[PDB]
Order: sequence, then C-alpha cells, then structure tokens
Amino acid sequence: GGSVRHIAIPAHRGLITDRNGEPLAVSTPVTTLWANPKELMTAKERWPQLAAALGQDTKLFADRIEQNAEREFIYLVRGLTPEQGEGVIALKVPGVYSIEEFRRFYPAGEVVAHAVGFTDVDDRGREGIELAFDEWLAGVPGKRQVLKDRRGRVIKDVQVTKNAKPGKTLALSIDLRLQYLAHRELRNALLENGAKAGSLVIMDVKTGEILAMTNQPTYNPNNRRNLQPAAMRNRAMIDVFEPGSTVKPFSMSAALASGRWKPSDIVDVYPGTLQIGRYTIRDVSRNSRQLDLTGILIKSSNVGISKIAFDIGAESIYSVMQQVGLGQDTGLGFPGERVGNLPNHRKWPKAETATLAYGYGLSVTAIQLAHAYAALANDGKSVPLSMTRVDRVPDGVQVISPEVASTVQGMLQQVVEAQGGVFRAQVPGYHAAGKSGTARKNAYRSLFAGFAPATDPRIAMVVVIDEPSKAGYFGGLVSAPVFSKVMAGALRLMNVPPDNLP
Repeated sequence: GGSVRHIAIPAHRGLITDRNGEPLAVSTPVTTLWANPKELMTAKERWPQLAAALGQDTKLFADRIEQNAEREFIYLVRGLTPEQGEGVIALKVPGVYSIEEFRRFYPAGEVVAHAVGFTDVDDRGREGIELAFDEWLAGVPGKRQVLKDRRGRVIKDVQVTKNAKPGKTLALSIDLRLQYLAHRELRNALLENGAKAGSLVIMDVKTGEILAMTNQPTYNPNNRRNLQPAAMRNRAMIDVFEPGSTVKPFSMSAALASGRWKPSDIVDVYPGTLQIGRYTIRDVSRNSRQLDLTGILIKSSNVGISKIAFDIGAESIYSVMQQVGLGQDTGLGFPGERVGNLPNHRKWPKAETATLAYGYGLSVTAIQLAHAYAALANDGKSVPLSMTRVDRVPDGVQVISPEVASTVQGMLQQVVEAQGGVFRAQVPGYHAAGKSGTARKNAYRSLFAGFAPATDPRIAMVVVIDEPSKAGYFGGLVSAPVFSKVMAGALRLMNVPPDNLP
C-alpha cells in the first residue's frame, strides 16, 4: 500500500554519422515489456494468451512465472516495436507493464560494422566507435520515482529526481560513399582470388582522417545471431604482419637524407643473394646485376636495399620508421588494437640492419602502414590519425624533409608506371604512386600501399589480401587491382582533378 523506489530514466544515445551527416548509428524508440509475477499470480487463467502473445510455450511460461512468484520484477521480452508492445498491452493482463527505452539501428549494416561497432542489450557500447566514444555517446541517465504496492502494483508517480541528459552526436571521419565502394571492391577481390580475409584503409594525407576502413569477412550489427569472432575481427587495426617491401620507401628516405645517395646511384645485386655470416639475403627474382635506386624498388631487391642500409646505418632507417608511426601507438583508442613491433638495438648487427631495411622482423598493422604512406604523401609531414571528422587540422611533424619526400614520391610513381612495374595499380586519368609487398604468415598476405595523385597527393591507401588461393600470392597481382579501382572512386568522389589526361 505504499513504497517509493527510484527508477532510472534512459538517456537518448548520441547519433553517429559519417563525415557528411549520413546516419550510421541511430537510437530507435523500443518498447520493453516487464511483468510483476505477484499480480500475474492473481490472473492465472490469462497466462496462455499472454504466453502465445510472447511467442512462448504455454507450460514453459507457466513454469517461469511460478518459479519467480516471490519476486517483483522479471523481463518478458526486451526491445520491441512500439506496435508490438501495445499489442500485448491491449490484452489488459494484470501485472504486465511496458518500459520505453532505446535500441541502436545501423542503417549501413555490414558495410561499416567494424568501424562503428555495436551496443549490447543495455545500450552500452561494446565494440568500435560505440565503445571508443561511449562516454560521449551515452549521456547521463535520469532519476524518477514511482509508488509501488506491497503487492507490486504501480500506483502513481512521486517525482522526478534528475532529468536524463541525452548523448552527444558524433561525426566520424568516414565518408560513407567511399566506405560502400571499398567494402564492395574488397569483397569482389576476395572472391576473385579466393582469399580468406582482407583489409582496406583510405586516408586523407593532409588531415589524418580515416576516410574508409573495411574488413572482410564482416557482419550485420543488426542481426546478432551466432556471429563467429572471425567475422567480428577488426583486421585493419588488430592484424599485425611483416610489411616486407612496402617499407623500402622509408629505407630509401633515410638513404636520400644521409647525403650519400642519389636516385641515379647504382647498386650491384648479382647474383641475387648476399651472405651475412650464416644468414643469406635472398631476392625473389635474381636476374639483375646493377640497379639504380628506383630499380631496387621495382625489383623489390632485398640485396640492394641491404647494401644501402649497410652504408647509411640502421639507426637512420629506424628513426624514419619510428617517426612515421610504424610499430607505434596510433592513439585511436579502439578495442583490441595492436601496436606491432619496431625493434631497436643499441648496436645494430649486420643481419638485423638488413632485415629491417626490407621489412622483415618488424610487424605493423594496415592502419600504421597507411599512416606512414600518408606522411610520405603529405610532403613528409605526419598528421595524427583520426576516426572523427577533423575541422581544425592539427599541426603535423615534419619527419621527412619535403625535398626527400618529393623525390620518393617520384620514385614510387615510377614503380607504378615504369616498365616491369606494378601497372595494375595505375588509376586511369591520374598519376598513382605506390609499392607492392608480400607478408608470409605457403600462406601469404598480398600488400599494396600507395597514394594519389603522385604529383600532388591527397589520398593514401593500403590493401591487405589474406591468403589468396587462385592466382599468384604476389602483391601487385592481387592487391594492386583493388587499389586502382578504389582509388579511382575516391579521387572522383572528392573532385580531385585528373593529372594524367592527354
């Protein structure tokens, strides 16, 4: 006949949009039904009709209400359409009450699942942006009072103690139009090459924004039914791998900055192997003798970059790699994010000096690799990463001098356009620049990292194809065609003028 209890007032979770306001995560009003078993015990002849309205077996529902006859609150069904909730309410079953709360709906579904993430049944972020910015998005629940009978019947409201503060809107750096394109093209490439998984990262080299981030396999954050953890793996931020030949441009940046090397310099790589003690440096193709610095990148000559590294010292190469973020914390604060490993030595031996120079030993993520190529594309200035829209561009750090960065840009354009280069990475109408690579896990990862336009870069991109099972596993056969198709759409959607038209 009288008992006051504080009930919480759910807060409206903040809207998540892409960089242009397209809805990505929307709080949707839902109707949750709860029951007071004490009042249900006075209306047993109504249980089968209530059981059928809840899609529950007649006897099982009766067993559930009986075992909880002493309690005052149980959940009947959580998160219904307001239409569905009022249908059960219209039955006038004594002891059945409704609660108005919110549930997330993700209009893009599987296309941006890993980046956006999801909430749980209690509207708490548990993955992706939903967890990374949960305090910003959640708001503060409110406090209300209600009078409860000694039999549990709701009698009347007493007062509101504190009003709910709704969550705040968040606009991601993602361009949903680019996301749809990268999601589709990465999926097509996986089917064409029969690959298990893949990752694609797009960045604005001037602002540090992540314009697109897609992983295969993916999942619908709206269905939530037996989602195996394989499809929920945010591979672009969690998978680490040896970058291989894709970090040779940074060994080259340290070479061109040492004062001892120029692009015209030649290196003798005959006969394709180089013995360092018991360790044998081996090139994939061993049909060369003298190569200039660009030919070293075109052929992916581990021997050539090793001899350059011996001359300039590993410390200069480590410094460039550390400053562009390889093996470093990205500061993005995503769950399960991995940093990788950029090893450091007090005294760099010859073997570790070489394997560092051509991308063995150290382990990076696709996000780190894209961030490094963005710095190279941004005339050597590294801008911090961001998964939210950047209105005020932060000051970068000039890690590679603009002259050296401009020289490596030209050499990477030749890697894509010169004879024997990665011509399948060429973007029609534009000058693209990039570098192919392979990461062994038999099983390999096909890598391509690049940027465009080569003469005035705007967009950096990394493609990781995990274990192709059809054509050759080489980067340039599998990953380069994806770069070409996705970069072409990224340049068009951002109205970047073509720099390669007759």
